[PDB]
Amino acid sequence: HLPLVAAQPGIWMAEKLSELPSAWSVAHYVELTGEVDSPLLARAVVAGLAQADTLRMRFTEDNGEVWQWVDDALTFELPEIIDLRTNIDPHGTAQALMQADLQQDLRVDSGKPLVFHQLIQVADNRWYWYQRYHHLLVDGFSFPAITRQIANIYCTWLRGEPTPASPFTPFADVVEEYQQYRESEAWQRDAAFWAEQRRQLPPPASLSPAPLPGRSASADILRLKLEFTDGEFRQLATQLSGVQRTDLALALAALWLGRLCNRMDYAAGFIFMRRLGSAALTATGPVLNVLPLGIHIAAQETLPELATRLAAQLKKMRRHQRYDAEQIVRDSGRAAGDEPLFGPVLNIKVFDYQLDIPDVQAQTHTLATGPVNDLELALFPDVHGDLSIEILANKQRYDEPTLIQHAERLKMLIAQFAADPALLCGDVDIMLPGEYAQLAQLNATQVEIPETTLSALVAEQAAKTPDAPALADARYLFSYREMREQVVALANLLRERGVKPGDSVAVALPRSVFLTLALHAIVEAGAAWLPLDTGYPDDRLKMMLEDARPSLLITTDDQLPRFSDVPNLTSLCYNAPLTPQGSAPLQLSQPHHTAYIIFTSGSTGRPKGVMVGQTAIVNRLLWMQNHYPLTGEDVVAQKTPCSFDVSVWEFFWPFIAGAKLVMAEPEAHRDPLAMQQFFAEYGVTTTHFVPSMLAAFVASLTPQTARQSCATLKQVFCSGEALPADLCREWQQLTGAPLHNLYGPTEAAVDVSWYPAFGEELAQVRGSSVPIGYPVWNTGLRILDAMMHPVPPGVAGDLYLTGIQLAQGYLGRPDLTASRFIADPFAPGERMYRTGDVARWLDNGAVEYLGRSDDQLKIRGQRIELGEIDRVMQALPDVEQAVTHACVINQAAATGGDARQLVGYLVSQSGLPLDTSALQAQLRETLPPHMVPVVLLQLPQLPLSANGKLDRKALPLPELKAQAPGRAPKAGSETIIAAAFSSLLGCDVQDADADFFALGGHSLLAMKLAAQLSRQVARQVTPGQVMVASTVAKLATIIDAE
Ligand SMILES: *P(=O)(O)OCC(C)(C)[C@@H](O)C(=O)NCCC(=O)NCCS[C@@H](CS(=O)(=O)NC[C@H]1O[C@@H](n2cnc3c(N)ncnc32)[C@H](O)[C@@H]1O)[C@@H](N)CO
Repeated sequence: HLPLVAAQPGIWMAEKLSELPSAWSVAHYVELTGEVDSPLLARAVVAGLAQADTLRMRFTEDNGEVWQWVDDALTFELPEIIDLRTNIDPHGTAQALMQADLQQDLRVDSGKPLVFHQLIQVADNRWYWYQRYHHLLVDGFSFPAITRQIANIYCTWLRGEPTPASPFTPFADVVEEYQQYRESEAWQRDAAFWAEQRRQLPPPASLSPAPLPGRSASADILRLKLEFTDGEFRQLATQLSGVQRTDLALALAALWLGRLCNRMDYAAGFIFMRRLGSAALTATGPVLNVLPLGIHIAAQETLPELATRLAAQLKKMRRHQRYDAEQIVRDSGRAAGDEPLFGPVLNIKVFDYQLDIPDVQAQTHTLATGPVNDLELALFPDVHGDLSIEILANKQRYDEPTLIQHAERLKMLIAQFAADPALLCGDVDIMLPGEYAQLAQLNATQVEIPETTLSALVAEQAAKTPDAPALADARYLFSYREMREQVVALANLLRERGVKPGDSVAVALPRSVFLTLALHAIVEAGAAWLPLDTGYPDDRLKMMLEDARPSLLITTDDQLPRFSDVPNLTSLCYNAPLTPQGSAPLQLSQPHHTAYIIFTSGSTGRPKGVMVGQTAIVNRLLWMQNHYPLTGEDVVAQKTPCSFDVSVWEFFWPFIAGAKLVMAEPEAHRDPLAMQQFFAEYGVTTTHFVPSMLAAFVASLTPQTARQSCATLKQVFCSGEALPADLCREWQQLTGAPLHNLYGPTEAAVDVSWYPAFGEELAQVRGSSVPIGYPVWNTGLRILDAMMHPVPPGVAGDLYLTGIQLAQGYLGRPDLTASRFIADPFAPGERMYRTGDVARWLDNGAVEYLGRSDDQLKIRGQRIELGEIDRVMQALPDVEQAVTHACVINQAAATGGDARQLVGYLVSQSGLPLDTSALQAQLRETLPPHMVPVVLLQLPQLPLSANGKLDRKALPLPELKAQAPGRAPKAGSETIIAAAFSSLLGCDVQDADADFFALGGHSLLAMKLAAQLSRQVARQVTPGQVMVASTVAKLATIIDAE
């Protein structure tokens, strides 16, 4: 007969998507104490339930439409009394009988009845009266009213008086109220208001770092209840007495949640009961609206200013409360399980209701309030000045003990405002005593080290072990003495061509023993080396050389025709040993010199060079040799490309300990089969992987091949991406070789924190990723909120780094240096590096990585600034706008590791169609290859959220079906290869010009392809050949070559 109204349409969609038996059935019991006429109260329950028209409501699926009608024909249960008294000993057997009622399938569709009562005690001078309703029939405001009426009927009968009349308005009058309201000018006014609220609304925020669930949250929750006995709230309200008590508790709760969210602007929910003023006041159905409230903490405001602007908005919201929140959702693009508009939910309405049966005490006890997806906070400031609260919390996102600590923080804020009502919102602190002390000991990493040099340490160790093998590759082997002879000769040669202390020397060499010699010789001259990836395009190397102004480029003879264009550069070809002339040190390098300059992607469109002090890298390497000692039975794998800071400890750490360093062949760092042959062939004990590569390498193994190639490993390090716990566990199962997690941006000296990723320590990680852990020597980790206060354990903050390991700064960019190397407010005169990483302290002191606060990404461990690509794309002709976006194009390629690929979105200035294939060709002239987007898509306009910012979630993925098919694949290699693409990409490939990377392949997936093709033909095909020949037709011609 009638449509679902008010809270029902929201409650309906919410259960359709729920995946639990009774997430939407409210239930509770009342604890009656004394003599009770149970058969009469049974009778009273029946008469009471008849007076609530909404309890006989029946529903039907009207081909999508949903309709309700009250069955005046339905007759009610008499409740069953249960004699469980002098039976089983516990009265928790009754609590089991109640808890068991809610494990049934009580959803509408189950066809079970939606209301249930029964009487239990069974007369132990006490009684448990149990009640459950589906939340489509009842608010938290009407079921205590229904109970009171059953108790009124009961009490009346005892007096010998006729059954009381119903106090209940028909719920139908409510339907008319909204059916008349939805067809009214106030609907158009209310829609317009909430649409402005959406444009201005801050994003959701939660104390849990995990993303907010839009569906299927548990109706079993934590239900904390806390009373504040300190009376500092009493002294607070009376010391202001302009705020309206409730307003004060709200503003405190807003400061408290903002501090736990690490947000100064966030969206929370607020509960309007919608009873007064409505025909619903006396109806029994659910009329209840949780509405979005935009919280804006202002650091410069006082606490009553916060209360005032909040109440102003709550007043304004109250005027428009009739607009169902559910309607706001579909007004926004979001629909059906999409991310919520707010996280926490604030509330003032009561926690219990009373019953006055004569000579009988009654106590309600709540069992199911309904699901809470995140966290909900009820505030009760009494007229007598005490304060109490009730926290409801998702059982998957929180636990009781930490919630108690946070609430004690809420007592601390109250105590702090009690002592200073003029206290600003920004000067308040939620650090418990002894928490700040505990973070002190964690940063107490002071280890006194003498002033020294790489060149010093290397020379000192070659004096100890002249004849121990030091440096080898396929073609050469050098003792520590023979090594120092070649270092000192090249360093003398470098001075003959002008390299002086303080200079830069750029290095563009293939991987051999001579790469290492070149670096040791440069530091020996007192210069700093600058590594060039010759895989970068010509135009980009010109930038780095023009910016760093190196005195000298060391290269090979066939590479310098690329550099004939650079003006005023001097080159040296180095690819064979020099006549020795002793091994004495030159003693030219000094602790304040720069040791090296590694460039990194920079937001402005132009890479920036990070300059690292000689002392900062000495600290890093002496610390490693204390924490993971090497002994010269060790063999270290030079596997990492020289343009990534990780290579530095590979180039230098073995030689300060006496161990051997062995060079891998070129391109072997990206071919997991080649690494297996490498490690076994040289008996490697020590090496490094990026987590994405560890994954590809694990995937290349079985236990037997693991025992054959990794048998010699003793120490493996991992860094540059979040290290997932389960990956470490697969590694432990294959090799038993200890594995360690290291963290650090280039702007400190390679790594500032460590953590064990094996053994007992790994067996304790309950999280998805391994902690980044603990500071190295002379290094501190600061985790600070947006106001640069320190954050307590468990709360997300911005990570800052301190100590001697900090970089000298950005090459030639004193503004960017000032931006990121900021003054440490906790150590005046000292700097502190702003990482851009978000992180939190775990309860054992270790730090957990959580994400970035900016547009920097680690695609497969390699650092990219989406801004760099954006600005380069916008410089292309007829490109007005350009947005780079990282995404997983093809879920079948997410075998493991980071599977993201870069996608450019372009809007043309002219509005004409753009030659995206030519534009992407052009980008390969400017950008390093891993920074060219694999797909460029042109859009008529960029998709925008309600606030006007970019809506990446609306950005269309690339189609796996090209609209312009090419030649079908020819018999032979092309047919094979097509098939292999299909095997790994998960779609049929019948196009010879299909692009492995455009179809969602990535370099880790290329490593699996190369192995598979190398089986399906006798000949080898390298993963590097899949990079170059991106397509079927190109990849075929490479293996058909005769
Ligand atoms: P395909 O051709 O697309 O890929 C093929 C392969 C995998 C072979 C290719 O991707 C490859 O050769 N990759 C090697 C990547 C690599 O070695 N990268 C440099 C190491 S990271 C560097 C610091 S950094 O500034 O570049 N970025 C630091 C930054 O990264 C995050 N981070 C580092 N360590 C972390 C841990 N342990 N957990 C969580 N996050 C971590 C942070 O965001 C940090 O600011 C080195 N200092 C790192 O050791």
